[PDB]
Amino acid sequence: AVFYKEHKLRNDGLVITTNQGNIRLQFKSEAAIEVLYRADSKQLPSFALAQPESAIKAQLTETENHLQFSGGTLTARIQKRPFAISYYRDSELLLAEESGFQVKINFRFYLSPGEKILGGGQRILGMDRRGQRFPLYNRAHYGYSDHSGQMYFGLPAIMSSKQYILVFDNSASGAMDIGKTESDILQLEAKSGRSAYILVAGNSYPSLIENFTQVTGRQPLPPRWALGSFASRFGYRSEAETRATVQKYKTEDFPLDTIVLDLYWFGKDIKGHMGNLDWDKENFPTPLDMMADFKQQGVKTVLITEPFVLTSSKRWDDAVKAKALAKDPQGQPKAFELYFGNGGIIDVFSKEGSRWFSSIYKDLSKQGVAGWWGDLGEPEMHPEDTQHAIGDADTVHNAYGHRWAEMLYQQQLDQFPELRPFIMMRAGFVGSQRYGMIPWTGDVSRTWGGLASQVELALQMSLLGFGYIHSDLGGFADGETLDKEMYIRWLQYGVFQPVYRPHGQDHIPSEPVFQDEETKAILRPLVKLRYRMLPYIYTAAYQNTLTGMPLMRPLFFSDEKNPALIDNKTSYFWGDSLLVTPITQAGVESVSIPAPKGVWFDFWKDTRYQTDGAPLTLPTDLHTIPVLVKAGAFMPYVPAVSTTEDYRSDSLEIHYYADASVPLAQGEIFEDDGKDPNSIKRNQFDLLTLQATHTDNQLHFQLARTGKGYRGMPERRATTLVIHNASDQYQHLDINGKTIAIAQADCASTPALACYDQERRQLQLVFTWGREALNLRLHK
Ligand SMILES: O=S1(=O)N[C@@H]2[C@H](O)[C@@H](O)[C@H](O)[C@@H](CO)[C@@H]2O1
Ligand SMILES: O=C([O-])C(=O)[O-]
Repeated sequence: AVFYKEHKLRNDGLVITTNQGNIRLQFKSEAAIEVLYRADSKQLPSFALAQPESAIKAQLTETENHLQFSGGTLTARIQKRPFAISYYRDSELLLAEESGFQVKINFRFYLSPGEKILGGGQRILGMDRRGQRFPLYNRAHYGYSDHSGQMYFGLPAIMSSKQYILVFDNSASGAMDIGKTESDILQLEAKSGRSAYILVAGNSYPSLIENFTQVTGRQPLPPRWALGSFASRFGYRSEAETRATVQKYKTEDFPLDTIVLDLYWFGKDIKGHMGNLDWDKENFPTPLDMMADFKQQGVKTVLITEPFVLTSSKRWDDAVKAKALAKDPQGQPKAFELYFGNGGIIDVFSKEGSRWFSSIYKDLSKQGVAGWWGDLGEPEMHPEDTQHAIGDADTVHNAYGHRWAEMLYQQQLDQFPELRPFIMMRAGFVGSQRYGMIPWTGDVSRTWGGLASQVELALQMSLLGFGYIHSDLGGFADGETLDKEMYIRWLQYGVFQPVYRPHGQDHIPSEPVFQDEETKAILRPLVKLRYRMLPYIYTAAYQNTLTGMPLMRPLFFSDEKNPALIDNKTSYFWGDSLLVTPITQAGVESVSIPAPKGVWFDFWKDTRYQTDGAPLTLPTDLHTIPVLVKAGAFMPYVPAVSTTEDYRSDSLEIHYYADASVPLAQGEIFEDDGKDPNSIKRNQFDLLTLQATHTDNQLHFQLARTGKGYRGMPERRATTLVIHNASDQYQHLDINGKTIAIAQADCASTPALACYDQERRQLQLVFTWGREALNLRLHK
């Protein structure tokens, strides 16, 4: 039984008093509101908000039974008696409190009938998590396959078919009930922590995600090398083995940007060395020479690190002396049993912990380490009586990884202000993307079910802020012999998801260079394709940094008024133009692709398909996976390089997918030096735009470049433009008003500037794209 008593306005923030206490309402933007219950009392700070202490001017109007607090898009309607807040985008009801807040911490809201609810971060439950209840407690799920209620990286957040996102801004051991217990109730619980939620509205899924990333954090553009080929396993045992792997990528002609060193870099055994955080010199005798030798070949070194310092490690005594470890209530260092041994957890919430850990990262980065892998940040084992500077284990648990990322991100920016940190981690919180967190889906089984779950996991994490969510390609856990077909399908899918990092337990090779001739002959041209496609992928990365638009988009983005599409987890968009359907079972001979209505081309074969709603049936082969290109797409390629350190766009090849059904189409290619963290803010980039205008008698391309450029930017790019499904009735090309004849023979066999291949329905234009505007006009 709860009721309104009065309200003030203080710094654009509404402070409401009920019978039970104070509620602080602050607009973080015009479409996002923070609702802090128990506002009177000392709580943990926000973790989800990029700017916790922000509140923009809202308007307040007062009636007899209700207040109205509006930002411009988002309206909080406060019913006085009984006390209940609901949320409106204009006059459309998004979300209404039931009993709202109670006591342990509890929040209760109504679900509308037919409302579909994405969220919870990593679960394998189905895209619509409505009818599910699960804990908010980051925890390992070793060897998962086709089902999980609880994994490495949960998020206390949901996305509704009503186009809101709700964040439970609380770090503690908790739970989410998505109308499981009570078919029309959503309930958020925690054992402790902050009594706060955040509602975000949008007019569309893309503007919802832009609004969400606006207030929770935009991922800084990663270094372009994060889009490259990683050599990884658990684990290279020696410097000799690591050098032999880099050498194997060279001799097998696979692209390689980065080699990842697992826990053998700091000890000879899995158990008992964790916390050493320094080279095992018996097995890595000349690590500085090793990293420098790799850097000469354009190869970066990434080292694993973990929160745990074992009592058996060389750094136990020094960590205890520095007060770097979390304490028991008696005030000693807390020691407990991990799989790896007996040890403590570095307290990243403490000054002493942060400074001690930071110092070690700084020392190893100076030796040549380019990037960082932070594993076990759930934290994997976190006994409930462990004490951090700001709270107990159960209170801070789901933010440990978040703060570890912040600490490491701030540290890397202070050491290398002109470089973009690479931080790969297993667990974080809402907003962790603002610290450049790159998550992976942990210890997936080497099974088809493990592969078949990855699109679901990726989309659930992408939708709520994590564009660079990826899997251990080929699978991680157990198996005794390679499942070749599964491995091949997994590394094909890998080309079309965020981070190309095969990784697995080393009794079976994870790296493609160690596979049989057939496997290499399939994957080598696809790993080259990934590099040739860097202008496509890096542009999707740029859009992610700008608007939070994830690199992987769900099928349901294609039709926002068809909620039945929300359940789809077998087909997704890789950037704007590619609809990818991974093969996630053995011997699949054909697939049914629920392609949105319109025109689509086979990415591999150029075949044109039209549909008015009916799915498309494509045959499958071992050498590819089904990929359709949207009519009106501009697909940009550069020549393949071994390493992004050698990346050049001196030579562009752009494939435009023409169809009269798309009278207007736009593309963009974002180019910068691939390394400057300030390139976007300081406009030190080359943004290429392409516009196609397709009428009955003409096809007109407008090309332009904006931005201030960057050092090494080519003034003039040799451009081959390949027009797919081109009309056979084009006679004449104008380039900037100068008329050129279109050749109709020997296109592949002359230095033709415009040539039509009648057999392939491809019109090839070869020209110079310099700094000035270029118009290409084809006419019948
Ligand atoms: O519990 S594990 O076996 N799984 C953890 C990570 O998830 C793996 O990626 C990594 O290779 C392992 C070795 O450092 C870690 O130990
Ligand atoms: O697309 C066209 O305009 C054609 O086919 O001639």
